[PDB]
Amino acid sequence: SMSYTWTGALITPCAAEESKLPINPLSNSLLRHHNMVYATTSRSASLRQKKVTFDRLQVLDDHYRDVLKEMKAKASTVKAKLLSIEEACKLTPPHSAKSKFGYGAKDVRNLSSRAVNHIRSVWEDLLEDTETPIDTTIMAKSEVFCVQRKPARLIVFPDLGVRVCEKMALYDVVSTLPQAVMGSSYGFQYSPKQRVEFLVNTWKSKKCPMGFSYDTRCFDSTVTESDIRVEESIYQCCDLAPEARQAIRSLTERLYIGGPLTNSKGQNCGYRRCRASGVLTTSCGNTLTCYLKATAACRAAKLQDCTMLVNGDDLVVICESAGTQEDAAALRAFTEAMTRYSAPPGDPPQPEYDLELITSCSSNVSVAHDASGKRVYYLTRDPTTPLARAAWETARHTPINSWLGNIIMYAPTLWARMILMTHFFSILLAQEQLGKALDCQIYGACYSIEPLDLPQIIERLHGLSAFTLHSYSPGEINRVASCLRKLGVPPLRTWRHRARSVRAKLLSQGGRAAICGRYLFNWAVRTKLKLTPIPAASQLDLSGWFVAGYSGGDIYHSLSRAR
Repeated sequence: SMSYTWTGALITPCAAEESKLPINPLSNSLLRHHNMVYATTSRSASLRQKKVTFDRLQVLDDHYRDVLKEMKAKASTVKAKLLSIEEACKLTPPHSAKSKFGYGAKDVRNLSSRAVNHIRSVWEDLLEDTETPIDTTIMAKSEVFCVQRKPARLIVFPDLGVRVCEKMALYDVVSTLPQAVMGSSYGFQYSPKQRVEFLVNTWKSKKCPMGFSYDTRCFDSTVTESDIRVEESIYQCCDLAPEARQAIRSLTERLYIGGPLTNSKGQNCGYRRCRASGVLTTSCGNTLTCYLKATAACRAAKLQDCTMLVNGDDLVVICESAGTQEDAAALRAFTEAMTRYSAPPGDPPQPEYDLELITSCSSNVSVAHDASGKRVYYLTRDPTTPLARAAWETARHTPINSWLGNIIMYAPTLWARMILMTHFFSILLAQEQLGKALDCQIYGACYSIEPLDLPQIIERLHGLSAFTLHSYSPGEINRVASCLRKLGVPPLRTWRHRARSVRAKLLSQGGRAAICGRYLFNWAVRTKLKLTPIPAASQLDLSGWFVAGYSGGDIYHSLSRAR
């Protein structure tokens, strides 16, 4: 069936859309080539629509059925809880899209009578009606990139009341089931230092390793109605409350497998028969689907001793080499199997024999040295998109601060330390906002984080070595320096000067600012301050941070205030 059908009504914006980086002194201090930075808008939606619309022709085989049964046997160990309306309301981000039924996210969080009554009505309707398709809105996503243009991605999501119901039925399932089923291959269970450790140990565990990333083209569009029912069959192996079982059954047929698309103006836009990006099961469902197809495809291809790492549609496989020619042929066979399963490739995969040459979640393992000169592995990435987005976030207030998520996840990197920490600490210190909580996203869930708490967060996620790395690889330094020239970002020497300046000011303030000056900017001086474990680090409650993925799932993981 066709992934989408369209009526001809346009994908419309709900307000004016900005596509150009503003010319602003603060952003210009970071990046001078403002014309290279753009944001996608609804104006390119038609180009995306063409790319994502195609027929799927899936063929399943014994390897696929075998792997599915293995996955279901592990899912059969799970007991999932139904969340109460209160619990589910507390997981709603404060800025989540309002309902068309007369209330918004703040009303949901406050347990307002109108919100709760409506949510209860939507729940009862899921229990009673197993068929009526649930409406969804389709919008063009606004994302920032550097030129060399990408057309906007399309997001599809149901009303706020439905989203709260999805949490009640499935939040515990999508939080617990993926690890139970996929074990160590489930990527979202790892903090950054744990992900590096898994990749390095997996690589070194092979006698003669070979690895590869597999890029599926337009993954969400490749997901079939069969795939979404197979995913449901895995969820149904959990012990579930009867109302949760019915809600899952109803949501599967009424929302997850497909449904009508309405634009921002209320016009009937088309019909979807593939994965919606903006529902609670997207991350878990995609991960399970990718894992199932790939695990089966590895068997078809006769790849030996595979170990996969999967996060949504992002897949990396590390196996035992059978020799160069044998590996090349096996990878072609793997791709052929994936294609039969409706997961055709974007870039054809290539075998790699160096761990550093593999890219997963757009990141690669690199090496630096700590204060003692000992090797430390850490994950880095090309900093182009992070810097372009940081520039946009400097000129405009945005709902998610990618820069803060990037400092958290990429803290050990040369570019996050020299450029992102320096730039934002400088501006926030001047504005007396070092302690103002900002929203950021980690594995798709939203968190409200005060930049002054960064040192202890970094220590937990990466280790104290994140504050001492030096002697970065020549390859990594070259990629950063090349990026800076391309984007017109000032050279590293300028960043060192700015860092010494903000470091002095932070130290002068005492308190949490001084801990930031000491730990975050020790790299900027020769006269190192002593770094010890931060007392606050051991008390940090990071429960919930690296448990599961929730991208598109409308999840907020910070604490709800008492009423």
